[PDB]
Amino acid sequence: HTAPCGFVVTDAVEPDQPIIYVNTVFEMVTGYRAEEVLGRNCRFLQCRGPFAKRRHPLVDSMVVSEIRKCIDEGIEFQGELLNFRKDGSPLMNRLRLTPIYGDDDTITHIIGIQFFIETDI
Amino acid sequence: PIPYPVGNLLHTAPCGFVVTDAVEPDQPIIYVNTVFEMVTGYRAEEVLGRNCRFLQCRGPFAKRRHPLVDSMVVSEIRKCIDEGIEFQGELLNFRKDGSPLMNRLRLTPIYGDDDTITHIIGIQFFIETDIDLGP
Ligand SMILES: Cc1cc2nc3c(=O)[nH]c(=O)nc-3n(C[C@H](O)[C@H](O)[C@H](O)COP(=O)(O)O)c2cc1C
Ligand SMILES: Cc1cc2nc3c(=O)[nH]c(=O)nc-3n(C[C@H](O)[C@H](O)[C@H](O)COP(=O)(O)O)c2cc1C
Repeated sequence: HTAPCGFVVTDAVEPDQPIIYVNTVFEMVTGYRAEEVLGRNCRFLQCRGPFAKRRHPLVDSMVVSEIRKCIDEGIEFQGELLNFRKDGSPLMNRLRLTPIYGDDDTITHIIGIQFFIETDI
Repeated sequence: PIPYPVGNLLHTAPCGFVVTDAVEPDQPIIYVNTVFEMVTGYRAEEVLGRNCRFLQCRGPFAKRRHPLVDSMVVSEIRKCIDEGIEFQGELLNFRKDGSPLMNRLRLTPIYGDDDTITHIIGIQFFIETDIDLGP
């Protein structure tokens, strides 16, 4: 009786798309809790757990770039990206980004939909 | 150690979420979140397996879309879905109790393997409206 995917909402107004909301699937799958992720950028998912301070090299920088262009140009994104759980275990993340236009025909929010796939060592 | 519960900030969820199955006929709902349940007044078990268009009816005992919801917007939505593209717009909906809801709806398709659409995601921002069908 559960969502098939993670949901993430960021604030497109504040600098660098802070997370204002994640759903329970996001929390259960990634091992992070809403409280520790709120206010941060989603790119911590590309670092191998919370004590890796650099993007992991197997994270496809071409896709990360496309994601950046898409957010900046206020358009849709779909792609796939290595991410990692809080415990460092890898995760394939089939990600969809979609902007929300507000009253001013301005982007207020971005929705991320995460269809997580499974593992390897 | 003692576990840490999931979902401590549901009450901070800014929008409804709906997921439909794009493969079954007529986009049946396979999931709705708790903001949807709370705002629309319809609870998950009653809406699963149906098409979202029931929200255009004034409550649960009206079979057809209310004449006040924009037939032009409804049409653009249909087009967008069937054309496998995204949609954003504003639609009159109704809570279970019959009261007007203004639904700022964004629809995005989820392509699977096969570069074929497996799901559509609906994000509902319920905004303010002056629409008021009197007492
Ligand atoms: C709503 C939203 C959800 C996102 N979800 C993810 C995610 O689940 N995994 C991920 O690796 N990046 C995700 N991102 C992307 C990063 O936050 C960031 O935009 C990306 O790493 C490119 O930016 P950068 O080059 O500054 O790192 C998301 C972005 C937004 C706006
Ligand atoms: C994922 C998804 C979510 C939807 N959410 C809503 C909604 O919240 N309110 C609404 O009035 N229609 C919603 N719809 C639209 C209707 O289900 C339907 O597509 C629309 O009325 C146009 O088609 P029709 O003229 O055949 O009814 C949603 C559609 C999809 C695919």
